[PDB]
Amino acid sequence: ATKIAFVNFQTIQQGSISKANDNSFIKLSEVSLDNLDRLTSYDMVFINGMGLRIVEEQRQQIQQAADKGIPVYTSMATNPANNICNLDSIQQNLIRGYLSNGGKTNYRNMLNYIRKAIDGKASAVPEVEDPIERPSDMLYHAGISNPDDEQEFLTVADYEKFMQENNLYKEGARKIMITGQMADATDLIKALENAGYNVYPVQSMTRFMSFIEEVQPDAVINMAHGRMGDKMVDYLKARNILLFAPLTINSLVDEWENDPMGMSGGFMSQSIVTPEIDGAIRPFALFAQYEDKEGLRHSYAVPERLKTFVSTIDNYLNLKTKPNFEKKVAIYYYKGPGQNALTAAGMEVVPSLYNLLLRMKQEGYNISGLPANAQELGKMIQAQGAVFNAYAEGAFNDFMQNGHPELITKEQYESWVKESLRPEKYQEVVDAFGEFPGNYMVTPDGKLGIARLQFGNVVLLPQNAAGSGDNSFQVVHGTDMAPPHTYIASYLWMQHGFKADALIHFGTHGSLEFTPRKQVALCSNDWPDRLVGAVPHYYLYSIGNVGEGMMAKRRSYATLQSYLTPPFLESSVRGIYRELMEKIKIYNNSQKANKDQESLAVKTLTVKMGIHRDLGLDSMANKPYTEDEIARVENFAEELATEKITGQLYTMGVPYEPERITSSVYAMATEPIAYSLFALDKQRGKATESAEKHRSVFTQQYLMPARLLVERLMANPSLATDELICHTAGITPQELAKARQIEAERNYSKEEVEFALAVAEVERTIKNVGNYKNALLTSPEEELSSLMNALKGGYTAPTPGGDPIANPNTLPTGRNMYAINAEATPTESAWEKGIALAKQTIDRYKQRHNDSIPRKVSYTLWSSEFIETGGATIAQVLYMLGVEPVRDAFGRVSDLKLIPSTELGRPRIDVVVQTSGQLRDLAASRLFLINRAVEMAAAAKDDKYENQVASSVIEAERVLTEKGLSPKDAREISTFRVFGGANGMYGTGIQEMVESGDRWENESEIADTYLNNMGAYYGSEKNWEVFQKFAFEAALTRTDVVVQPRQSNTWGALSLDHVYEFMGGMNLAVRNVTGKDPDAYLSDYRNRNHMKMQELKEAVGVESRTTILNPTYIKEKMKGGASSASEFAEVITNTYGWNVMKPAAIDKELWDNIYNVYVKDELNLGVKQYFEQQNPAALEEMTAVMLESARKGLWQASEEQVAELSKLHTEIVNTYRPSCSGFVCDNAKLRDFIASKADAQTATQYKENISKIR
Ligand code: HEM
Ligand code: NA
Ligand code: NA
Repeated sequence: ATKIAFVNFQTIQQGSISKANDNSFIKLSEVSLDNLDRLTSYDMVFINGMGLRIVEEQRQQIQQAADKGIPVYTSMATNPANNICNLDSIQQNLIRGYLSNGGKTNYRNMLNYIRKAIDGKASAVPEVEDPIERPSDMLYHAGISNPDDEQEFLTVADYEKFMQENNLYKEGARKIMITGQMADATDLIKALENAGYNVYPVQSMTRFMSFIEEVQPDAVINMAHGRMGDKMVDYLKARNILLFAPLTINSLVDEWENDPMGMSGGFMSQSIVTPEIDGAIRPFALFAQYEDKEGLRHSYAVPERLKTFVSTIDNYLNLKTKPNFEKKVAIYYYKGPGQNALTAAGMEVVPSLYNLLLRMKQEGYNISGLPANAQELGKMIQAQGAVFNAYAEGAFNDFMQNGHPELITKEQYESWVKESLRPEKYQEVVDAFGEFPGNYMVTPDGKLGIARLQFGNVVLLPQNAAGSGDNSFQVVHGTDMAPPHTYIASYLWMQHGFKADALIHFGTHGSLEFTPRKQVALCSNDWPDRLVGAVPHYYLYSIGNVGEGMMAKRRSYATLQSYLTPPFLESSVRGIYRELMEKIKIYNNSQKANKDQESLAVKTLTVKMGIHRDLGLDSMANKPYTEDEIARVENFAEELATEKITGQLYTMGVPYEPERITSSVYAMATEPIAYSLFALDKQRGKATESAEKHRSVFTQQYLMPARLLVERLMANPSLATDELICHTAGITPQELAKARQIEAERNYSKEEVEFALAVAEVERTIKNVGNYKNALLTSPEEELSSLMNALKGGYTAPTPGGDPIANPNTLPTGRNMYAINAEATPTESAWEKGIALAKQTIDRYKQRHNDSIPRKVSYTLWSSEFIETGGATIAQVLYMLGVEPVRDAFGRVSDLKLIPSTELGRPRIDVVVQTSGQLRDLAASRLFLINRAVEMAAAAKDDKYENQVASSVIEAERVLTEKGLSPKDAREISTFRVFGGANGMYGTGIQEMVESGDRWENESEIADTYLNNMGAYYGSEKNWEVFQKFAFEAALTRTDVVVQPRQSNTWGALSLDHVYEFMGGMNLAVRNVTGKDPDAYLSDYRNRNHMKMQELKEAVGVESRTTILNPTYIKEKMKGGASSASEFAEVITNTYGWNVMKPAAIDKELWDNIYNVYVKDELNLGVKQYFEQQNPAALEEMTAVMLESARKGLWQASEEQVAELSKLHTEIVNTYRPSCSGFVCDNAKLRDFIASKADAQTATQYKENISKIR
């Protein structure tokens, strides 16, 4: 008897081989990847190398069987290190021939050949035959009489003659081409022909462009495995057609619907990530598997998914033929509660909406009733398009009688639900909110109201709340959140009542793509899939937020359209700190032995301006600063003078001012030139030590000279010649030639590679200075033209992501963004930068703690910084432990190696990681490497230095045993190190609790909530999303440092609300567990040629002195509208949040400065009149936040300051009516505090105004 073993084989192919077997002396068996030690009892071994993932030990077991004398063959290995074979050349060709071609005839001949040739014991076996060869490029179709038989054709003419004989050809019909081999598409082909199309099935792996050009189809459907190429992208742009890409699941239907992930690892990259670079859309799950009577798997298309897919194809193709005068479009925007303004990331929303409607009217769309100008449009939206909170009963009862909403009856709602949703999922809505219509905006008759504003065939709707205002801040484990009736009825009315032809989301970003449950490859139980339906979907997104835009593409099936960012300018604060710089200049040039009188002069001004608080220095009477302390002051002041700030917000269809065009190009080009020249001088061995220690010297030698060069090239772009490049860099012409040659090979010693990269940065920047100015002027026009083309069924070209300063390749805008492949991270470049940043973290800690190293470091991982840096934050985590990645021949990281203790030169340091929901979708396999590396380092024995990773495991186990856990459980849980949100939610849920000031008393209540909401475990696939009590707490012991990444030039620590939600929350939780406040650092990725670590309190001082206390910044913002005024209230709210999380980072003098500017008008700018005419609701929020800090004790304000704030607050409310946000209309204790500080007559009038809305 002959025994043959199969390893890591696919279920479908393995079953086919076993069926084709007919000899009674051939036995087939399967061996798992953990049973490789049984291979010595077999006569032949087959190994599937397609996507195999093994370790060195597993590889060694296979290698030993080959040297024993066991025949081994590996099929289609992707990693060359796994290619193991010990057969003759003739035998390899024969086995490959049978296997590659396939078919049941080839399979059975293969089994007989093994027993005859390889085994040797001929005995009883029939005659074998040569493998049968199949065409590699052809068109195929199923047999008309016998569908089991398949027809093959070699030319397009042969196929077209076949169709006419069988009456499959329709005159004048549209053509669709199908490519790919991942699944059986017999049902898809037949369903499309019943719809009235001509279908051309093509199976050609290499030369598919020859077939496409002869047919000239109207659409292409690809079952993608990999990327098609750049030749395909050029054809699509020239022909202006679409490309689709459905998905395939290799399991049963029931198994797929119970999996919380869907896809991961290499298979996700081949199916989703890589096709996006070509510009594919609609990653719709269509194919699955089923078992037959005998027990064999087969591939088919799910009948319910097939109906929705064919309907989607019709809708996209009908956009091209339907006249513009009959199309219907729906647009969604995001608005604040009450009387707050419309918001989007760096955009003026209301003027942008008006410009879009004017463009559509010219194109021929049916738009009527449009107001005169954008000011009139804003008033109509407030009157007929507002949203309200749950507690403002008096507010939305008045809207029902003055806003004329859309009324939905019970019969309409139930017919829509029975057609779109599943009975079990709709039952969850009833359990949480009750029967239709609910309680929010309900007429006495029993109907539901929808707020909308319609102009002919175009309707505008606001987006409601996706959750419930239960005011329960702790998440319950095991239950998902369902949207309320109002949220559901809005999207179902669009599909069935309004019958829209297209759907648009206006700005960054909504909340539809963050609803439960599955990550990718959604099913019929997922809300984002059901609420969109079969309607074409378009989404306007900003280029500075690439990380979060991937959720919209992969979960809501959206096509992204990119728009610009606000312009940049200089801070212009150099004149304020000019006197301080002169004192430092004299001190540096003093050659006297005793430089104390000069040192005391510098100290006097530093204390007067309050700078000593930002740098953590002393304010002693007669103690002069040392040499090192003065150097720190000089660098802090020079950083303020060279800071870049954003100006007026961006309006669609309007370019920048001529002055702002000039300054934006200055920001995009000065820095790359200056730092590239600095690197070249350092390598050649020049006197660069002085400039590297002082930033004032660097400005005079590398920054100012580079600014003049940019000025010349802007006026005369024709001077960008090879003579200017060689002379600017100080290199001879022949050296420039070899520099371009190294770039060509990679698209040599380590020194040469570094030299080549610096030269390429200088050359690339100089030759594109003229293009930068032209791209900014023409971008606003291309954004409107690209959107009009999309609404006619055209093609949108792909693009990468990132703000123009970080990545100049993102211009012009109006394109579709994509991401990177996560299986190759951390990259070679990212590994070098991560090592350098990890050494700065240790050095900075030792300076402040007397040469001591930390015991544990904590990290936060975000999606946007992962894509743009290539995984630089993961490199820092691995280097702390002392583990390095291992790469294969194709640059993919799948294994780890331990760094020897002597080479490390220091003790190992333990880590703990928290993640966001967006990151877990992009790179889930990288999280498995991090937790595997922790267990590798904790088992490392015989180290020259101390192993602090092993000490943390012992301490964590002791805590768990004290809490009352089993000895077996305590040992297992003591190694959990990766955590995230509970129930798979995308955030922490802590902003709602912090900003509800009257519902908590101590900070220990907030800490308990944070530990509950972020205590889920995501460190392995087997225990994915498992909650264990006390697991998060035991992992935070002995923590010393908290690290937060930062990569964008558009937001800072005080301007983004997520920063204090994650970084602040971790800081608060550690303080309550260890009893000691840790250090907080920032990883600065903004300058790609110069990365550094910065202290949190120093970064706050820089931002406040340049944005909210800077007269230049304020006057730029006072030229905008309602959206610009809303940013002032957002910064004040984040300052309140930071004071709760980390009290030591916010000084009392910071609150006083804000008071002098916005309550007293110290700078004489007239800020109060600006708010009264643009957005009175933003001024109410600012005064209420400041009064809440005084009540809680966070700010030690005086009686005069409190009286003035209370007087201003009640005056705005009585004149312009309450806005009713959380602070103004839902804080009972704050209401009483304000009333007692004002006049008795004013108090009564103030109280009655609030009661009219509640
Ligand atoms: C009948 C033909 C093929 C089938 C059924 C197939 C199927 C698969 C599957 C199932 C995986 C993932 C394995 C796993 O996740 O365990 C994979 C990975 C992969 N395949 Fe294919 N494939 C085929 C042909 C090809 C070809 C011709 C190429 C040429 C380059 C290719 C390139 C890749 C790559 C790059 C990966 C990623 C592996 C990794 O990242 O570790 N495949 N393939
Ligand atoms: Na957000
Ligand atoms: Na907030």
